[PDB]
Amino acid sequence: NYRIEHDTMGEVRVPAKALWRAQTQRAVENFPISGRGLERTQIRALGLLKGACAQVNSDLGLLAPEKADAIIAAAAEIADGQHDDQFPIDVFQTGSGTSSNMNTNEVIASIAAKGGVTLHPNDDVNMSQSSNDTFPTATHIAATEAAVAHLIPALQQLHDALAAKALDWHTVVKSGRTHLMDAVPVTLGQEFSGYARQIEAGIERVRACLPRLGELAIGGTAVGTGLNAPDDFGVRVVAVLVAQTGLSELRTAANSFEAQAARDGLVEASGALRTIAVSLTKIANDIRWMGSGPLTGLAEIQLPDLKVNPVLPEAVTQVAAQVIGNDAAIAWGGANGAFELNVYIPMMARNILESFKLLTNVSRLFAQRCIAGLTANVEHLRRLAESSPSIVTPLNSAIGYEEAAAVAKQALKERKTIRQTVIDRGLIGDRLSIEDLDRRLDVLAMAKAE
Amino acid sequence: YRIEHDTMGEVRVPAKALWRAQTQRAVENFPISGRGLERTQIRALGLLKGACAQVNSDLGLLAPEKADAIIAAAAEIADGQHDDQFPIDVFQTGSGTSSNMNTNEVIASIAAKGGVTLHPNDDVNMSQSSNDTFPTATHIAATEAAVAHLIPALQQLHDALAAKALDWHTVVKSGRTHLMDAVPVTLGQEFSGYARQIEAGIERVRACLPRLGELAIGGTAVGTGLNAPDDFGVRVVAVLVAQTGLSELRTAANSFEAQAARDGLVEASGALRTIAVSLTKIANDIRWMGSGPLTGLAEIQLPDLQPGSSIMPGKVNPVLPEAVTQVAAQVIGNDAAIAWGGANGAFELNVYIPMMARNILESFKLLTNVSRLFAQRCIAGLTANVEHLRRLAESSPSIVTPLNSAIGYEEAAAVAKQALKERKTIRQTVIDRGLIGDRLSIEDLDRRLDVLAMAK
Amino acid sequence: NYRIEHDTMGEVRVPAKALWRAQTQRAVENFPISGRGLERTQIRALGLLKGACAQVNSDLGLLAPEKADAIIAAAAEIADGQHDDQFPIDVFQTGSGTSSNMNTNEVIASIAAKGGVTLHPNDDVNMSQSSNDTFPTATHIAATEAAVAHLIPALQQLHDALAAKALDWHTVVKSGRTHLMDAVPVTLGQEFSGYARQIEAGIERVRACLPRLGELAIGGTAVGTGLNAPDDFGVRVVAVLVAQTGLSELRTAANSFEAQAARDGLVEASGALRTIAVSLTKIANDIRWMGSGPLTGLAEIQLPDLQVNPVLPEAVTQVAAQVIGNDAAIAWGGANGAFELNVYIPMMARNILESFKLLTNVSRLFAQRCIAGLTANVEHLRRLAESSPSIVTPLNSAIGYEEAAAVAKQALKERKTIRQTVIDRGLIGDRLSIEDLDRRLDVLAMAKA
Amino acid sequence: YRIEHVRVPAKALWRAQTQRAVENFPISGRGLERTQIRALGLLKGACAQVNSDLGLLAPEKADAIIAAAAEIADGQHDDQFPIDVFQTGSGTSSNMNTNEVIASIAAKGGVTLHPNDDVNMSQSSNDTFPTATHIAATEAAVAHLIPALQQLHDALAAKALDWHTVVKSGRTHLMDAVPVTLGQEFSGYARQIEAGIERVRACLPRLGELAIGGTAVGTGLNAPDDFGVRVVAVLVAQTGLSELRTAANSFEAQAARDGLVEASGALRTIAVSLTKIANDIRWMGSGPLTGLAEIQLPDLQPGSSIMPGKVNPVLPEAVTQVAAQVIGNDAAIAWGGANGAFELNVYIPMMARNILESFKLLTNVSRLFAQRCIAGLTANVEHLRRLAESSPSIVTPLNSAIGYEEAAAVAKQALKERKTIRQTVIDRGLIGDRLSIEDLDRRLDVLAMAK
Repeated sequence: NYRIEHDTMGEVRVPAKALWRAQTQRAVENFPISGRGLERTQIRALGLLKGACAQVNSDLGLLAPEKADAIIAAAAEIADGQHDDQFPIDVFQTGSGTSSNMNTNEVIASIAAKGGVTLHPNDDVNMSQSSNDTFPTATHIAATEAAVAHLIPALQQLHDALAAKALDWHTVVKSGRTHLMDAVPVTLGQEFSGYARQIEAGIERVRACLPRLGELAIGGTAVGTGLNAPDDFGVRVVAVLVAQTGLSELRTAANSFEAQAARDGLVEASGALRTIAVSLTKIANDIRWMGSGPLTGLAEIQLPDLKVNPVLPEAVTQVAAQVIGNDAAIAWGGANGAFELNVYIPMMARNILESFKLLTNVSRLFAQRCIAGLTANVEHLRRLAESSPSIVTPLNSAIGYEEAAAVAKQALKERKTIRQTVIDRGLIGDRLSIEDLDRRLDVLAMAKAE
Repeated sequence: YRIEHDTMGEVRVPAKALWRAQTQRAVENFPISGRGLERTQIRALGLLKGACAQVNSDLGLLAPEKADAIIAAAAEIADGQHDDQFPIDVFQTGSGTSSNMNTNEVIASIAAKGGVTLHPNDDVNMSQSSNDTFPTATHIAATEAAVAHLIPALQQLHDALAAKALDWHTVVKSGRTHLMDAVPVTLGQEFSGYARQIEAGIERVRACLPRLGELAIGGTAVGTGLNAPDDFGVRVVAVLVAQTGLSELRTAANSFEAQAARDGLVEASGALRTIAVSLTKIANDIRWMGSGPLTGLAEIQLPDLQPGSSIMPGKVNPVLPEAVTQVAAQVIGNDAAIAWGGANGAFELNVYIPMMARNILESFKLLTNVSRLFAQRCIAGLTANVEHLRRLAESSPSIVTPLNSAIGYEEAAAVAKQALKERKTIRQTVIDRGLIGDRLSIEDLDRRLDVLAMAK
Repeated sequence: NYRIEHDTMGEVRVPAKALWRAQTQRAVENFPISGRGLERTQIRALGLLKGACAQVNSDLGLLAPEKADAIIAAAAEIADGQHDDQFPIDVFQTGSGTSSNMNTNEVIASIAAKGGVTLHPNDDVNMSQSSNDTFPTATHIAATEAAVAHLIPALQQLHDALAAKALDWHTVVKSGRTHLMDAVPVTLGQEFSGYARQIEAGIERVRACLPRLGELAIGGTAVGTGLNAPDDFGVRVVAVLVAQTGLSELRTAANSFEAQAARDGLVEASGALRTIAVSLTKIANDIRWMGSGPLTGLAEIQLPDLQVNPVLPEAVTQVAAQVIGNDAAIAWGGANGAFELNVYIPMMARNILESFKLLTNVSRLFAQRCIAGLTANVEHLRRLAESSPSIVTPLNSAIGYEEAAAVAKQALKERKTIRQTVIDRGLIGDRLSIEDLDRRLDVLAMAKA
Repeated sequence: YRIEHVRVPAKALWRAQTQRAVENFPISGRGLERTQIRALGLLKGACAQVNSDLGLLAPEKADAIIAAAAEIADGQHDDQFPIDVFQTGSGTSSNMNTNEVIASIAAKGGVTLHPNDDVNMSQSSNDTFPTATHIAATEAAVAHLIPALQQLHDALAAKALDWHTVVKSGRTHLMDAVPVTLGQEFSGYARQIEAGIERVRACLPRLGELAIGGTAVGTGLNAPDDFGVRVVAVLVAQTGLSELRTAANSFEAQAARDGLVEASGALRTIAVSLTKIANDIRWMGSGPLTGLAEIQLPDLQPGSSIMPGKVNPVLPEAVTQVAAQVIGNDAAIAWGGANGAFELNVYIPMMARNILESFKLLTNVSRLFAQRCIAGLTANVEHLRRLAESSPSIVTPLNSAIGYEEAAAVAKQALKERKTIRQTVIDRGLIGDRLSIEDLDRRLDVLAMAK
């Protein structure tokens, strides 16, 4: 079953029950590429932004109250997720997001028609707007919400789990490893204090990009000049959005031309996500190597079972690879704007929103189902600390580097302890007493735990 | 929702679900992306399980009634009848063990409906490991995507560009180097260049097939083939080749390399990334040639596909070139993810397979679909502004050089300067300056300024 | 021809005139890979750091004044660039930079020997140090100096050149272009205000990474515990470095383990550089397209002649490609640390310092030799503004989008102006007077400058 | 010191146009590499030869160019190319640099040459610079990289053979797995390198395509119609590089650099394989006492300035750092490759720098890795076999004799008492009528399990 709809290019056959109209149906036929459309968070931001625009147009007396009420009601239904099946357009559509903007306009007009209100998708639902300012605004609203309300709390949860282990394992001495080779002692707590700082630095990196990620193009209309919008449209809409979302990070753009010609805020934010992926790869790799074996590996810690494969470190490192790939796609799209508009917005939006979701979800899972339940093999870790030939290092000031190197070489060759080799080489005397040797070779004291 | 009793405890599974306890545990363990295996991956897993059951039956290791049940169930999966029965996230255990168990459980639940009891591990996973099966299904899917879908889509795009190269063989225009006016070319010569880039793309995909088609099946847990028949891999591949017609599928040259690394996926992604680079150039040139109507280059007219703007009435945009360049960006990004996963294998197993499979199979799908749309909805309907193109070519200071031997460097530069000033052709400027005479006839001038001859 | 030197692995033949010793010579033979060694800025930071360590060891009474004076004098000579030919080790060496650290120790010992002072490269010149804290410290000193003293001033120069054009061309009306297609009017000044903001945002992005790029590992020694160093070594050395360089951005690391196990500060900083490269690509591309033709292109502006091919926009876009490549190498190395040490430091250092240098140098050249001298084709730009059928857009509130679309389509088909098509379609009346039509279709007023 | 033409250094063989490019592009401070300069010399000599053959260039002028160009190709004037890599995107500046240096060399021999009219006869920079880039890249692949990879392959294959029976436990997900041999693992690494050589050989049909003869836009205007085929014939005869050919399509050959992007993909895959091989080797060599200690790498230098006697896996570290650089260079190459416009891709100097560096780094590090690391590796045979014989993963073949429950009990006790599975079976008194000592040694034969 089908019905006839029309646009300025002509008549289009639209499925009888569909709430979208002619322009969405053209886009369905023009872009069957990935088979995936906008995400729930994108549809929510478009619905929120359409409702805020109707409210401001109503406040400025440009749109009749009956029409504004119809738009606001329909836009609220869309934002709440009651019509996600009415957004069938592929991500890989026209680069401005024109087709998804018209999808929102057409669906609102159809919802309002059911309520007995006639709205023109362009003249009423899109009053004072363009896709050029609306689609990147909805993208930056979704990205800012993902960063502030989801990713930062997830990272804070992971930071707190790592910090709890840094405290619990403060004196769990082990051998440090540099270049994968036996080094001087460290504590498992000190290593986890390093992982915790990497995550805290990640939170700082996300926060540092919010002044530009939260910049919205709304009000710039077609090219940034604000033509066909009231001069204070942007400031008024952003105030409505801040009041409704509670996201004080949302702001009008510093420059209305930069806000539409470029998507540099998304490139910057993806760089912060890419850095988080890089830190997470190091943390997850160290954790699966510490849990490796038991017989053929390091067997330093035991990971919670979900013979235990390190499944959450594998999920983490796979997510990090995806974030790195997504980051390359975002920068490629970001560089290729032309004149008044960057036309890679739907692709850049897919990738940045995906990177926020993956990092948010895998960070919470890693914290709760892997980090929280880790157990240390305390006796084995102490034995490893004591067996490194590099424990000879604190003797450098007493016997010199060259003699200390001869001690380590001989201890390994003769299968003797460093302490015994120092004694055997006749190094005990005025420069090093037996009591000093024993103080210097104490592995926990050698870790200099705070 | 029905309740299933496992070795650890109790677990609730949706009533209409054909998966069982192990899949439901993986659903609860990995809520990361909310996206599971794609249709092509599910099909390849179904194909592989059917071929394994066939070989276990042939070798007398599996009872014929059990083998027939697996084959019938696996054919339903390969036919795309159960794409809603694979709920596990892409971001799972790196070997793809969870998706391998999902396939075994779904097959057992399908066979149970037919009144045959199957053990997911002992029967459906007989002679197999996930470490050899999941990368095998990935390489089957990738080989099928290359041979049966991408190469024909690129061939369609090549033929559309080559048709324009022929139709516009004599459509002379000015060349552009560094974006500046250059000596004449034809639009057909430019489109012959684009057709060659796509032909080279097909050659690049064909070049990776000897290694993309290598399958790990039979190598079991670490590549040694322990707990599998010694000829399990050769027999399974022979069945797969006979059923699918994919002659590129083969047992791996080295069973350890085939599980420790996924270098064939990295190589194939390189070919897709080069195609994305070529398509970026072709699409960018096309949208620039179609720019306007009055403030751009206006060399060609693209077919109108939809209204261009919600605010600027009557505007129409190059939407298919934009979809092509956005797909290319995605392929470049997917390619970086694939290489990252490929480098980070350890010892006997590379544990980035589900992420690498997602990315390479998506790149194949996006390129296939956008190349066909680009050919059909854009290239096929392009029209050239022939008179405009020839007039610019005939007005170019770049074509004064053949006058030098008749009127001199200084007068040819004066002709070039006046033509630009009066917006006239070089030919009319020569006539206006009264240069036609004994030294230069009108016939000699038209030979010297023959722009189509200059394009060769 | 050669002399014998030794280390804990044995005797090594070293060129007779070379100031380096056994361990540098082993590294010369182990790593002939790229044929390129440390840059002048890296050798300067290593020399500065070695001198600061000797000063603090002397202040704490751990190193005799004669030996400390000899190290400080030799380290100053190295920092000033008097011995760069004595640093022959490849960039692609052991991942901690052990070989370049021993190169600095050995060269200082040889310089001091000429002055009659015997120094042991490990026991004296490397007292309280490790390559694990020294090489990333020297890298982060060089990177912070590159950002603060070179890149930010270069970007400010480019910002000021772009801003000057935004002001000079404030009312130079032209047609906006979206999707490469005719759009509504803009001014050339407005577009350049956009480019200027991209560069200002780039400066903000660099400044935002300085709290972590300026973090130094110095004092953490082998693994971050500070073993074999005084407990306040790092704080004391950083104070000396801040006093000598004037770089208040240099600080002790928040966590000594993170500072050696990872190089996330360099990954973060490279992300800022990559974003600058992305902005520069857009600016340079718009500028070469505006100068394209003349006959076959847009012919909006004239670029200054230097070799007119847009040679500086080509240099800019090539540098941006290199920064994007370098950024991928840096992130790859950054992710692959293990346990107490990330062993990709010499590769990450090469790439980040190169990205800072290329962006600094190409930004100054682009500002001075391209942007400053641009000239606008004012009459042609006005004609372009007036010819876009999208100038029908301000009539949407009077005649509606659908009728405005019919106007644009008819004006293009009949080769008529939008004004004439509105008149011809009989749209003048109560909803639109001729005086309103003329106010709405004025292209400069339409740009809302 | 300085000479005027603009001031040019006295000992410089370049002239005014090169000096202007020096002043115009102070960006990186690095110019053309030796291989690029050589390819430009080869190309200019071959062009002069063909112009002479076709009677377009006087023999005295042609002989002067050929002699000068051979000096450049022989690497006698690598200090005469001062122009930055980051120059005009066509490489016009470096093309003029070559023409001016040739004219200054010929002037010393008493022959006057016009850099443009004689040395650049029948040419454009738009066809010559990418031609010299593809010659250099083809030579780097065929004459240097493939032989270096073959050396590395042969070193890994020698270890695959020497350690054919060195049984050890496999590792999957970093966890204990069924037995393998160190020779089987090294056979996998050798295959990765052999597949790397196949990948490089697969890109040669397109890497070797040359634009020469296409002139400014690919039409061949102002060149003889057979200029390209004649120049390539001379280049192939002189160099022996049979992979060099005229391009399939003259427009694609100048509008795009897709052959460089394809070749960089092959180098990036080699970097990915080398990362896996080098990481496994440094992990197998980890220790001496807190790591895996499966193998011993040859000592190449003292490991630490502070930890005495420590020795590190420096060659694997150089290999993984080169791989990171190749990945980065590959992203820069693809970026440049996509951004051509109409008749010319203007990212050639940047793409050439990156691809030629990737070839050089991979060549040099593969030879060092083979010679200074792989060749001298030693296996800890007894340690490897003891761990394999103590693995719970080898109890599965006991199931048919003693049952799943008793085999798991054997596995649990072996781990508890740090004994082999064999000794644990004997200690639990499982040897009898059901299971003889001969049957037990057949069931627990770890080398047979590795097949």
